[PDB]
Amino acid sequence: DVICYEKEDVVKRNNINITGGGEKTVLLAHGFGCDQNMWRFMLPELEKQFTVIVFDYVGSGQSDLESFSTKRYSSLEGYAKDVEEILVALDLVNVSIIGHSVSSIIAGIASTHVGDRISDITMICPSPCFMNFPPDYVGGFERDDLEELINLMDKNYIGWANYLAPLVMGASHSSELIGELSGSFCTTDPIVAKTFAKATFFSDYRSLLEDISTPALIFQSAKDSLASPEVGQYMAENIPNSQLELIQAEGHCLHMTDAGLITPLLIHFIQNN
Ligand code: NA
Repeated sequence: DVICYEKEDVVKRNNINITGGGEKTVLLAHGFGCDQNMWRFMLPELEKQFTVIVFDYVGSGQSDLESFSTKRYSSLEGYAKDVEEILVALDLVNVSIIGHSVSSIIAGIASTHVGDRISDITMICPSPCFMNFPPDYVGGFERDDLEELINLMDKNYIGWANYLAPLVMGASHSSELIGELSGSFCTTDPIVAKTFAKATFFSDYRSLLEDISTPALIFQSAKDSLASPEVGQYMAENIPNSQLELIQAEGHCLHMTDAGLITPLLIHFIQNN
């Protein structure tokens, strides 16, 4: 069963903030090394149509670190527990979840436990798995390169941030943007960041996909170091009821760089599913 905390309890624990208005509610879930502030480019349009709920994963942003554990948050199932607990505790129903990157998988795990409160998922630049299993799956990242990334976190954290920020944001983008991500990386507790990075880039959730029965809208970045169009394509083929749209853009953060491209589309999806 899913624990039900006092509404009062999850709010402070997850730094929950509610804006907009109306009966239809959307829940926005951030990606690795970020927080709810990365949604600020989409919020205004979303708030014209929905009640918008944002939050910080325990350990992330301004969430309560007192709730963080390396045990629970060792894998994405502990993150999914965050979502399941917020939905149960606020007793929300008919929620559309919009997830960035890893939150695409987290939302999907949560939908296997509390599917009854979730109407659909929107997945922005998702990946089920970053490693390669050729020929039939190429996550795009060799084990040797991933080993080197996680290890760089131990040797030189500032170096790690400077390397990964442009990778995720897309090197063609502004210093303001890339720099915002490296700053977020830097201000995130190093143990949270290290265990979240392993749970994100070292996991394999391809077998999950066929068990996601919730309608899923996938946005695939046309040029994405972290996830090629074949990754998005693979996902749509395996999530039973899914729909992929390819977006002409660069980087792994379309909700930040190209909110104008994806927002009207996901709004239409959530309104008419
Ligand atoms: Na609506």
